[PDB]
Amino acid sequence: EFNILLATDSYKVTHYKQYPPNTSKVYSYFECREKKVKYEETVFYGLQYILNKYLKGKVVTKEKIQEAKDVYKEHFQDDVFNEKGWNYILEKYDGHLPIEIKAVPEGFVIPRGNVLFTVENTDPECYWLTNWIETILVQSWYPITVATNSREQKKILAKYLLETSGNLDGLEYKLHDFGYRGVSSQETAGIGASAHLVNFKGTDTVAGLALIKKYYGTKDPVPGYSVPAAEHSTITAWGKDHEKDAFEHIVTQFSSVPVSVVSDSYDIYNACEKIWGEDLRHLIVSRSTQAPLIIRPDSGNPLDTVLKVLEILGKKFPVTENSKGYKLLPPYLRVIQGDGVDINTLQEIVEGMKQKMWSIENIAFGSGGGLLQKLTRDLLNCSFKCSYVVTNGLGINVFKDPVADPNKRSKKGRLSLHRTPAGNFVTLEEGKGDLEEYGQDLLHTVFKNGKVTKSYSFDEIRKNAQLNI
Amino acid sequence: AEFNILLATDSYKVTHYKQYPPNTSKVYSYFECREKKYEETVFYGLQYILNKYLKGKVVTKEKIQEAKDVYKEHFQDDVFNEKGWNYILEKYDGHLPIEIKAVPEGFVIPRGNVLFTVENTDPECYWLTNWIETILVQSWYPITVATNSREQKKILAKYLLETSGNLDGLEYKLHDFGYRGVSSQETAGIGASAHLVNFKGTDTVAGLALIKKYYGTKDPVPGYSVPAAEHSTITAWGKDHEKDAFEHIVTQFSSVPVSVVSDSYDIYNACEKIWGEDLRHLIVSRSTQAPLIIRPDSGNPLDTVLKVLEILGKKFPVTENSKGYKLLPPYLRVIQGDGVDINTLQEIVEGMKQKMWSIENIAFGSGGGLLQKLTRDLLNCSFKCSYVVTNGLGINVFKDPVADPNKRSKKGRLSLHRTPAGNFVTLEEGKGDLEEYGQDLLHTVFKNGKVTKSYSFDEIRKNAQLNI
Ligand SMILES: O=C(Nc1ccc(CN2C(=O)c3ccccc3C2=O)cc1)N1CC(c2cccnc2)C1
Ligand SMILES: O=C(Nc1ccc(CN2C(=O)c3ccccc3C2=O)cc1)N1CC(c2cccnc2)C1
Repeated sequence: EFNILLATDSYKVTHYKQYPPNTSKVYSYFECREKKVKYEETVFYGLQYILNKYLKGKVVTKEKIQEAKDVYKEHFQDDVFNEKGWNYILEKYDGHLPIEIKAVPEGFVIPRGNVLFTVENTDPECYWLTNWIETILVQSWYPITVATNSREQKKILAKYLLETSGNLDGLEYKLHDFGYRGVSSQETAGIGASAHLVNFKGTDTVAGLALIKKYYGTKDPVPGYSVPAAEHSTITAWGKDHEKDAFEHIVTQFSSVPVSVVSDSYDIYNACEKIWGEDLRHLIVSRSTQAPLIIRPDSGNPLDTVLKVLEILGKKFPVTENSKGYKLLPPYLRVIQGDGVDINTLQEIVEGMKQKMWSIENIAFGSGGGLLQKLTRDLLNCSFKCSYVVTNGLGINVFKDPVADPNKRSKKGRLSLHRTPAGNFVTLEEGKGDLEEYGQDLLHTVFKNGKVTKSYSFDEIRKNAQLNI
Repeated sequence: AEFNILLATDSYKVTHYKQYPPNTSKVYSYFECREKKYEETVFYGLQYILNKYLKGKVVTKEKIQEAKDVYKEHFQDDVFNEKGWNYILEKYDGHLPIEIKAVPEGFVIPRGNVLFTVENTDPECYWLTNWIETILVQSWYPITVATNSREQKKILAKYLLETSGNLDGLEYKLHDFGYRGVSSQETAGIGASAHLVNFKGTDTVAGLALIKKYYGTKDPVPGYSVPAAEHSTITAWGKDHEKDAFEHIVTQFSSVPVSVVSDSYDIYNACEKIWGEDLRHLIVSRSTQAPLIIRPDSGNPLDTVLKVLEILGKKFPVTENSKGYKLLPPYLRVIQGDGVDINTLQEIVEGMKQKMWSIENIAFGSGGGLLQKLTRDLLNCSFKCSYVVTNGLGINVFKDPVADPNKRSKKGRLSLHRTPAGNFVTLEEGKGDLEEYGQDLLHTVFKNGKVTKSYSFDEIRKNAQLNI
């Protein structure tokens, strides 16, 4: 059972005693601060999950106040917990948070250094609450960063797909999520997988399917799809001497559907030349355009291994030249590179495939740790700061401006996001957005006093995150 | 809501029951942190997985139907082992017929060593062993956080010993600041608890409830914190009232330690004029157990610490300890909470020693470097099948990639032993049965939906202790 009173940074428990006396409003905002992947624009995704899972409804109970008071007395070796403040929310509001959250629509692709969401207390007694929930809200850095980095990889794949083949067919099935085991927790898996599924349709991280269904919803049967595939265990269990029988049984069991057969168990080059290219060739050439064999190398240099595999297949199977002049394997034969794949190495493989005249139609990518784990809050400088305060009737525009780091400077006053006359975005500071020079604020109220006031379907998120191309 | 184990694996594993050789009755697999710094790994976090996701009735009629409906759409085919999960529900009342043996939690084991093993206790459930690989491999995260945190405790102990002569207050030298910098609420709890195996200082409150619930301590809480300011509690006063904010906060926390972030506008100015002159009288009057902890939070981490220490040393009396290292007065300390990871901490303790500053003067706060900037590939944490039983024959199975010899896995039934010299060794091919030296260090922790052996967090802390 989750308790919002124990889901903050410990020092925030002490902050109610630190603000200027008679503070009635603490108003804060979140941005991906500005500074070969630059990440100049970000997909805004994941807040709806946090609003629903942690912030809406009766989140304050007498049992939760008692739990927090007893924990923090031991944790601080001092009584410094705001029992009165939390009891006030319980009595006046039936444990519903007197907070208002305004955000940019989910799936929206916004350039760096723009307000993405704002937080403020609706009750003067709860000026301290705005920054209590900073910690839980700042964790939206993760779904944002996964969705942005995955979108950046989609631009790479889309460039090389159109370059080498003239179409963008099956782009949505070119980057497969292999990350379930490589993430820090079961919860991160669902969050991360769901963020990737904003840009792609292929996933092995089953957790992401239920998260979308519960917090976003879709008109579609499933948010994501997978194909039957082998692991080293289902190959090696047959014995070193029976790597052929493993391959033979697997391709026969899944003959009406595409099947990924890991082929590096002992010798990848030997598996492609002797097993697939000769001994089981009659089981390959017969396969459907809707049911191809997907060969999977899983070791060695990703670009080197990819090229050696493809040419072996070029000798043993008929390779056709396409409209652009790029080599194309038969429709029943494809490849998956599911090892050492991140945004950088993905770029190096597709560039190499282009340089050796191979079409990107021939391959798909499998990314785990690089896709959902090897990402930090600093990649996009995801940050939550106080920009405005009301103390004893006087509103003041506040910000930090550290001398040794001007990139750490934050925005001032009440903020708003606007569509510019040239179809771009601008963040207005100091409440200038009230004048509506560039029309209405693009932030909408998504949360107000314990209630989710605006929700997005995963379908409109997907439409919003589409590549301009 | 509610967790469903049938929905808690990599999609392809749903298809493996149809891939294993005909008449397979046992699939035996193991976990290790493969070799080729991190020479020794802290085993921690498996008990959390066992209790939370694997023990008891983890299979229900509703959960089978939930999985079946999903996979039908997910795969565009009815490839799901409904009959196999139904068997577990009927025969074992939804309890997992599995046996997990693991090295005790807190143990410090070198790389390329069996940490835990999994095998099915029913021949109809040969497929179950690797179904749960995905859930078990996630133990990489508490192992890596506990290991990387212990490595930092090693650096801190060495440098604190060379500059002060003692290891006093070591457990409070690396404070967890990672709550906001992690991927989820669950990761925060797991990660914070893993740092707490080595230290006692945390701001990631989620770690306490995990330890209380899954491990337990003699002490009321495993982790402690101090009141501290943030940029918003400073800046809310206005740019011209930084002295007023400071005065207020140090007066409110007059008799307890207090961390005050001082780089809102100008760190050096805040040190030299505000703390150094104007509010100096409010600092020199403080108790040794209630000091002012100055927090810089931007600029080059080493250059900023050295310049801060230089300014404080010109405004407050600095002494030379028994080691001949510069010591600040007991009512004044520093916390470097920005840009701290294993590499930068090392550079900062190095830089201070070279500028004759004692490490008694500083503590570190680490967020993303401590709990987020870590991957499964750091310690090469992997789950591999080493042994199978097919048509009554038991055979040793392994992977040996032609282009990567590091990726070669162990063969057959494994066991972890200690030589009389003290070093660990993994017996392959069932050689453990020859009881060549002592007992197997792997003890049954899980068997048939039941958690068979448990460790307290105090036990884990003892097993995890530094050599010195
Ligand atoms: O390779 C896979 N899956 C797999 C491979 C390729 C594709 C992409 N794709 C299609 O959808 C498709 C449809 C029709 C024709 C061609 C194709 C195609 O090429 C999808 C999944 N694995 C799951 C497994 C894994 C999971 C976790 C960790 N480590 C390993 C290894
Ligand atoms: O600085 C802190 N805490 C803090 C400061 C110093 C210490 C170390 N320490 C002691 O325990 C102690 C006891 C007695 C005397 C001296 C000391 C001392 O020096 C621990 C925590 N912050 C919490 C906050 C933050 C920022 C970002 C993210 N998450 C949280 C900023």
